[PDB]
Amino acid sequence: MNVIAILNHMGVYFKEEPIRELHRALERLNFQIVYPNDRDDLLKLIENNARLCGVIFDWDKYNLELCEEISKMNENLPLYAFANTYSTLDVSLNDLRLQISFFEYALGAAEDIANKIKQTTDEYINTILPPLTKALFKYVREGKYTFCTPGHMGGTAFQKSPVGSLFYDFFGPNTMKSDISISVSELGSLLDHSGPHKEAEQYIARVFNADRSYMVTNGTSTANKIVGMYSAPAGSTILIDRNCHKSLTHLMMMSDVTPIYFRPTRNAYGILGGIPQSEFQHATIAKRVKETPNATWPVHAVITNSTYDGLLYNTDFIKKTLDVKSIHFDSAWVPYTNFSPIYEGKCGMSGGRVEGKVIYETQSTHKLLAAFSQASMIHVKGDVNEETFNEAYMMHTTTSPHYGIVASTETAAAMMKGNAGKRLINGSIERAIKFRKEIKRLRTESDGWFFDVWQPDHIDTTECWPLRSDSTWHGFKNIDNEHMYLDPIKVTLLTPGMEKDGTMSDFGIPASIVAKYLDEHGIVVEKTGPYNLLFLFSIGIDKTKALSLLRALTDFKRAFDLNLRVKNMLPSLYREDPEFYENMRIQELAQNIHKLIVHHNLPDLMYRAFEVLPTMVMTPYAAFQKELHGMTEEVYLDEMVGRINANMILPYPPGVPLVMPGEMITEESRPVLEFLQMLCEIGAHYPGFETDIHGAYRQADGRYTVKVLKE
Amino acid sequence: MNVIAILNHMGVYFKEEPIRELHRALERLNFQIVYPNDRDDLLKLIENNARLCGVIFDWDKYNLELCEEISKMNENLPLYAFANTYSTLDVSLNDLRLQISFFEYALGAAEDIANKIKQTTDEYINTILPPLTKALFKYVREGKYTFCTPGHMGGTAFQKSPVGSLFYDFFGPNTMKSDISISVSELGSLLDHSGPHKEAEQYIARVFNADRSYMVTNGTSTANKIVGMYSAPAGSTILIDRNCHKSLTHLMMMSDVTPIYFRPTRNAYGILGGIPQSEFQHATIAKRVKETPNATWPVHAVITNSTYDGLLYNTDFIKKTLDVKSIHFDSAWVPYTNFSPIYEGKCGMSGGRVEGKVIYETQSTHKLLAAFSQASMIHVKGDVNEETFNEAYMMHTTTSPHYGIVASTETAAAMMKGNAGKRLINGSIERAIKFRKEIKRLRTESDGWFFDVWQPDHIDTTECWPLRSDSTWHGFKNIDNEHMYLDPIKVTLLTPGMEKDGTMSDFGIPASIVAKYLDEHGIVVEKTGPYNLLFLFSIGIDKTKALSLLRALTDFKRAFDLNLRVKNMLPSLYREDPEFYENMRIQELAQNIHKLIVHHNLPDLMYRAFEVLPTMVMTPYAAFQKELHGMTEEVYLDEMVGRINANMILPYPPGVPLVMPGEMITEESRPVLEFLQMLCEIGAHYPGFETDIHGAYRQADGRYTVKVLKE
Amino acid sequence: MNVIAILNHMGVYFKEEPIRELHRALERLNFQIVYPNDRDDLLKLIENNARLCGVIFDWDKYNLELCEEISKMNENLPLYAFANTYSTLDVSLNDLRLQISFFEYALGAAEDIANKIKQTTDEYINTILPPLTKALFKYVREGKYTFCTPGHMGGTAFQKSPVGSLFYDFFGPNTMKSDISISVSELGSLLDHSGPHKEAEQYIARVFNADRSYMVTNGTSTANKIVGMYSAPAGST
Repeated sequence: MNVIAILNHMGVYFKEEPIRELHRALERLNFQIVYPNDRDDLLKLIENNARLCGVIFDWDKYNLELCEEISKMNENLPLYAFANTYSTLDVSLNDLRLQISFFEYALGAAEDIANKIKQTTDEYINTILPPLTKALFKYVREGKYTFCTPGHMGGTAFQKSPVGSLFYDFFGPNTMKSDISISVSELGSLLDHSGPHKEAEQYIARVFNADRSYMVTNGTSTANKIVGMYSAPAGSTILIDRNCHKSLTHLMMMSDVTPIYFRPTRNAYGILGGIPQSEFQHATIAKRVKETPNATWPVHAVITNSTYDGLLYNTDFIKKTLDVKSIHFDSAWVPYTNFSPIYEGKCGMSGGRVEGKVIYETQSTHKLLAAFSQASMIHVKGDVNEETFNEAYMMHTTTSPHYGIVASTETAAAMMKGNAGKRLINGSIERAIKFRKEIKRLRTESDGWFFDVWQPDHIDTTECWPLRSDSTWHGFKNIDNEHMYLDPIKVTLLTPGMEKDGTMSDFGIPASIVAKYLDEHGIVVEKTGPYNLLFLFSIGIDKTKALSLLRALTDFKRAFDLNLRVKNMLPSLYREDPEFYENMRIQELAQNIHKLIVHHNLPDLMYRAFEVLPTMVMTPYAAFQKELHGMTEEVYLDEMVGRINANMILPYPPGVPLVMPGEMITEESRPVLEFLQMLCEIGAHYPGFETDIHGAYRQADGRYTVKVLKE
Repeated sequence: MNVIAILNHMGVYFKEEPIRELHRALERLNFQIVYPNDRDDLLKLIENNARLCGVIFDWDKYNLELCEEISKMNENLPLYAFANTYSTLDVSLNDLRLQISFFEYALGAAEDIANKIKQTTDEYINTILPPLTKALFKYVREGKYTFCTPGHMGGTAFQKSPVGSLFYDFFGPNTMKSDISISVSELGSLLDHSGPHKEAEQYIARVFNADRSYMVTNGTSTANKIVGMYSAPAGSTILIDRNCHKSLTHLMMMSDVTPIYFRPTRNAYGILGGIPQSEFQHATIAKRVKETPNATWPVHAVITNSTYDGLLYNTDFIKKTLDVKSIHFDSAWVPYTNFSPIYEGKCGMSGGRVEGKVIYETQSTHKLLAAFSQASMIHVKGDVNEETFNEAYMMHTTTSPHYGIVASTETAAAMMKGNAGKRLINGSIERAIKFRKEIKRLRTESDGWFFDVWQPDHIDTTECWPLRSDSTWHGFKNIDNEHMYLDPIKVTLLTPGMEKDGTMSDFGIPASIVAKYLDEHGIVVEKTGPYNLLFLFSIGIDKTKALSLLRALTDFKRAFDLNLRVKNMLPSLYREDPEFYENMRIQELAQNIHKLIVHHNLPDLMYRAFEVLPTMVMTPYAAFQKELHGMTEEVYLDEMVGRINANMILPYPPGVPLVMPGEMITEESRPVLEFLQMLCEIGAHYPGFETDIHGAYRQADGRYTVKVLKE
Repeated sequence: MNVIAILNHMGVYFKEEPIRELHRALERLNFQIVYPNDRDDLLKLIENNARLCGVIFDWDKYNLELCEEISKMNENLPLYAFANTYSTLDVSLNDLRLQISFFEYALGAAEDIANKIKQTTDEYINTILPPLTKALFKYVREGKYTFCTPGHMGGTAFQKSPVGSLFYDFFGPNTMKSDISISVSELGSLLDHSGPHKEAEQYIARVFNADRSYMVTNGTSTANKIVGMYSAPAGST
């Protein structure tokens, strides 16, 4: 961060020569001096370059033109105004947050002004840095502790080895030297919540609208288990979303609780909707407590907000309606919801404290914000026992946390702080809406088929678009109004092949082929279902990546319509089986896979498998205890009716869990078995399109086995 | 790694001019050329510099002088021999592992030889790099995936923010770009054990003498919980060392198991010995199963090897003796024991497979090897259910692991691979023994008091020195022979103040004062007990740090004997309380703290508190369930007799747990209470020397509270 | 104070090329490197040059020859010893008060060792400076107070006049910027005996074998009258 912008050409030597001397003096202090041509050039320099740390300008020529715009962009950016005899302060500048230094046009003053600009740049850096990251950077620059832990000791032990020296030269001195422990006492402790760490946590809470914040260094997987072992004692009952992550069923397998499942809705595409409002009502939960054995009233409720395809709930309704004293939102896919007013009422920390309830949010800061991997946050809005929650926190946090991960968590909090965070999140939202409108325009203007967006028919406003019952774009039957909202940055593209009423088309391109093409062109699709692709427009997706995605989609359309060979169009799919894809062309492959999907009637079977539940014979805890005792055996997948499942079965598509551990398939849930058998049959035909069921094992003869409990 | 050594001055132009041309051509390829004067200069260049990647020499002048020595140092180092007409290969070179290229003395051949040296250097780098780290480096240099997770996407989202740009500029491009996920499919998956990751695990096993190896990214805490949740089902019984890390008592709090405790021994210094051999016998364990309620035969045994002060067990005796089908060694402090023959029979992976038993080792690779923090290893020698162990592995591993931590774990395995690892560990051992002998020599040659080493009277051999009953240096009463061994690199220095029979001296310096002085001089002491300091001589401690430690100890001796003021000698202790330490001198402070220790009779109380156990009223699992139900209250520390403890109480000194959750102090274990009260009384006098009992809370009036379960 | 003395010629490249790289790095950090020929040359360099702030030498070749003599000359002088594998500390070094840092003979370590030498030179300067002079120098380098007596305000009013600019260019910037008052609160007050001033007086007492010491800025002429008016009331003899 050493770029100073100098904005003028005066025409008088007594102003211009001091600026040249200042330019030379700032270059001796290792500053890069840039020279914008006018006001708009400077505004684009600031908007495009985050390492600009100062603007030098003539005050009387530019104050009324510059100060309001610069305050709207960067309110901590140091301004170096060069003043005149009759310079004054306008009343328009009183409400502006501005960092202004005043200087004079004098010969020989360049070294003093350069030192003042260097000092002010250091002040700016220390202003925008959060406390723990500031302390860590200071220690790496300054501290000289020895005889510590880690045993590499700033990376010196790496340098005594050749391969260790390659490792050191790859990562650099600052990465090794930031690998420290609590031997460095001026950074405090993560487990003690002391020193800058304590400041860090308070800082994060003030950024994220939370009463309390905890930094987790093993991901939202670990954060969910911390919250769930605090909030669910043994023998209790939890209301849990069936659209749950692997970590929540790991929590149920680890802790002796009785699960009662929220039932999500879905459409013909396999996109999961939300939990119906009737499921949050007291009578439904009381009846479900009565019908399952060994259940008391639920003490803890876990809801995934948003859904994986980007559907936000009305969390105000859940807070006023759901009569559970502990409500936990798995908010790993929406860690940005504090930083836009379009998300108000739709996140878990929105609003204020709910009386008689504690609200938890767990967020993957590394997922859709800028943090190192395994960085996560627990946000608490409500009253917890601080010592019991600290004990639950320490039973899952290591005693030697990675300080880079902690520093990245808090640096993401500092990136989202205030107007800069609002600008970043709004830029993401506007890029996502621009991409959605570009897809619709290219759908109108192209000839033949094109991709669609899963969105309302009019997206002409910047908001979370509500899912209304009178519209049929979402495909959900009898949805509640003022219930679900579409997140603008979770763009779901739809490939041809299904009609709006859930009926298959004659022409169709399965989305796996489009995903394969995009992976040939270096584009990773987050989620692929049979006719849809998910694209997350986070703060890492700039305009060039959106343009690249749009260009690759048009390239897929032209290459499909030209009917290229699979060998030249999908070379890695060709390398999957060269003697299979030697003479096949892309339209033949698309027609064949689409008619396999239509023949086996995949969307109806996928609907009916997930609209019924297997019977919970025992809890996941008891099933995992039986598995720990070795009482498991593999049976063939056709033979799993009436058998208690030991592992969780999660098919692809739709990617959400289908059978819990301890659950059994009966005649009332035979569509579960039929959908599994259909996936195993439909994946056998074409190489590169194999069956993907986590929890089922392909055998040598092509049959599939599940693992059940011995009887 | 671009340093080529050129070793000669010939005296003939037809040899010397091609070498000058080669020097110029290698400098155009960004190689640093060094010029050793003779053979020993080159040997010291290789021993001191790990980035040397090639030696250019005349073959006939230097083969018999160089090849054996270079093969004993670096078996992969590329040798560039320039050959003559009658050059030949001696029979001495047949058994040597050498990487030799042969070249000719010709004009104008410099570019071709420089390209061959560049190619051979790249081959050397790819030879010594392990597979996953190689794949990660290749992806960072080459890959161009977009629309991925993490959301910073190689650090681009960092660069859009000013504070994020400061973060990016601190860590660098390679650290951000190594933060990837399973979207990058050519590195495989950690949870699937696929791709290079699988190769990684196999690689690690071959380095660490294990049948199976698992990389853990949340530390040995998480590794212990993985192993203990696999090996201890609910309602089972575990034999567990009372000298346990708090991750193991977190495991007992999280799992419904019944603990039976191994009882360690200790001496007057508070150093813990090992578990006696009689404790591993079948009759003792059968009687202990009978005397505690709800216990079957133990299914799992956890033993901390080595102890925290560095005492290794005879693990062969434990493997042949302890009749438990699952034995787990908490080996976080000895991850280097495969790489020296002095550790054979003393680590958990030593020897071969034990029939009917599975041996686990959990190692903190970041602690005493060169890895990033939270890197840990599970080593399995025996038969496990791979699917059940994989399930228990995924219940504690995040779905988005940090790839830098995984790469550092395997890079530490590659650093320890073969003769390079043997040389690093032997260098550590020899530096530690050199330091021990230096302390003894300076003790002999100084006038007045000096520091001692806790070691045998003769350390004249490089081995793990056995603790024998006829010697009295260790202070353990009635120790078993061929049972315990002193680790040479865990140096325990002893300050004056206690006699060898456990009786206090008249003159005494408490080790807290010496630790404070060393922390003033930038030296961190790993463990401090009342008259002893622990220093770990790992691979990160080189000769300059050992010299600095020795010089700081002699400086403490002279500054103590000169009787300097606390204000000038311990400035941070002065800043703890300036009006208290204004006129106090260091000998007065040492005399006062030593006579407080002698008055309260701290070593005898600390012995008697830990030679008795509180009665286990309930398991730690049940105590934590009671705490999760809110059934806890704070009572004063004098009132905790007959009350069931909710938290673990861990005092300092000795730093090992004193009271478990669920345990109760009775009249038979009143010395536990007396030692706690003595610590709370003795810490009230001098600022900077306060009471440190984790699990007890200092109140406003100076009294201490514990948290017990309500009755 | 930026003169580092390097004392050797070893004849082995692995010890000598790191020293050349260190010499280049220290010259990048604005240090003047001098090269004494032997031990006596180094002793005369130390005795004749007060701006020498560090000695770089090989430990095994020179510890017994250098440490006692350098301790008898300058007890705070930073010594930069480069250790070998079998380097050790002699018992004759125990009573010596020495500032020794230990370094290794490695290629590419020059920038880090140069940064350590720069930090150690800063520590040495902070050690030998007294507290109020340290605070005054820190304020002149760092402080940015405004609207404060004296009216020239660090020499600001001087540069607005031609003869004032002659005065400023004669005495220099640090002479003006040190002309401050009690509006700078982190320097303390002379009349209140507060802050570094109090430390200063205590410091002077320790140096001058006095129970109490006072600083007079108007000479012994004024000091005599302070003492006499305290000690002689009216009508006394």
